Amino acid sequence: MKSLKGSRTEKNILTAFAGESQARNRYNYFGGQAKKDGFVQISDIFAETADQEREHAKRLFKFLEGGDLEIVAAFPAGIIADTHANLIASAAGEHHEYTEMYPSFARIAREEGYEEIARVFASIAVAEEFHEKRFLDFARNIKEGRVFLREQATKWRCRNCGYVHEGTGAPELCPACAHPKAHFELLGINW
Amino acid sequence: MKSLKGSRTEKNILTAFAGESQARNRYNYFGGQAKKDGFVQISDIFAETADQEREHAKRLFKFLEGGDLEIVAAFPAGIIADTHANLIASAAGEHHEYTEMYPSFARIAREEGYEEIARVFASIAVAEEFHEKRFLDFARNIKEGRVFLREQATKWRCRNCGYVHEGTGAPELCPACAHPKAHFELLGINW
Ligand SMILES: [Fe+3]
Ligand SMILES: [Fe+3]
Ligand SMILES: [Fe+3]
Ligand SMILES: [Fe+3]
Ligand SMILES: [Zn+2]
Ligand SMILES: [Zn+2]
Repeated sequence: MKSLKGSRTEKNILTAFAGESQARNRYNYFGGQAKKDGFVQISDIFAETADQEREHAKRLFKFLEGGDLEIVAAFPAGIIADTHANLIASAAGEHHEYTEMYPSFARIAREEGYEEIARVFASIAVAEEFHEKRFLDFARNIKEGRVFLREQATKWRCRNCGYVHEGTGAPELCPACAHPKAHFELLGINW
Repeated sequence: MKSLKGSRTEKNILTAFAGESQARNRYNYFGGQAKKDGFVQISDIFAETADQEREHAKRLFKFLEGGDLEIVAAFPAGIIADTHANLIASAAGEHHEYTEMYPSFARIAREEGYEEIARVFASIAVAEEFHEKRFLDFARNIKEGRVFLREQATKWRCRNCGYVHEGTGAPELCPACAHPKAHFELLGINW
């Protein structure tokens, strides 16, 4: 470290901040479309990813010490589509970020004496890979019609009321809260 | 209207989207700092303004029909300070936006045959003026020490539990929910 002011890293941070800020918005918009599309678990993961982008941007933004600063950079100009498409566009952009943008940025940060920032750019990359992974599995189940249907009987959980259900597919309506299949997910345990 | 692709308006929308996306983040960060600073009513108004920026950005973003698109533009590189400073930086940026950026953008939109977009840029400007107004009155009370103290006895409301209190100043603790003065605001009626 030292001072960012005038460095290339300084513009890289702002550019990342600008792209991650926009990603938060798009993921929130993508989450609202997934809810409309009937994918509540996917809606909440967009919303979760949005929130996690907010936190990536926050860490970066706190690096800056400065005033206004001009950046040249390209950004998706649109667009909000169907959920599958939203998930793939999201995946693609996460992809460029972790395979391209952040590795470079990291490099230069490193290569300007900003190794902490360097670490942070690499660390966010990790998150972005998982984000990608996640978006892709979900796109694939949507593609393979396996969101609400699996080939062996398994357990599904109602996200709305916690009702658990044994079967190959989620129910068309929660016996407990009477919410529709959209609220069902594969029951998972991570503790 | 017609098609945005290649227009100057197209880059203006993305640039606005990019600046408004960043504003959402900064206002959310500014809201978290106001909560820490002991200004809960001001925290929630940052959060409210953040949310309203999300909605300005959403309307704009929905205009785009496109792919990647390069923009040159300047953005605050930082910073998160004390609440007063956050409120003034916010005011300044809202100021530039409604007096400068959006009037121009509107003009060109107009002047490219995009009059609906034109209307939207002018309409957002209105919101941004109120946003400014709001931030400025709050900065002024913080400046004049009148956040939690007024010169005549008046009524204060606990934002946490609704408890209402008659006095020149808010109480140091809510008699009802036992939360601190930070949660108090001037009682208001807008219905
Ligand atoms: Fe990500
Ligand atoms: Fe249920
Ligand atoms: Fe505003
Ligand atoms: Fe109270
Ligand atoms: Zn991110
Ligand atoms: Zn706005």
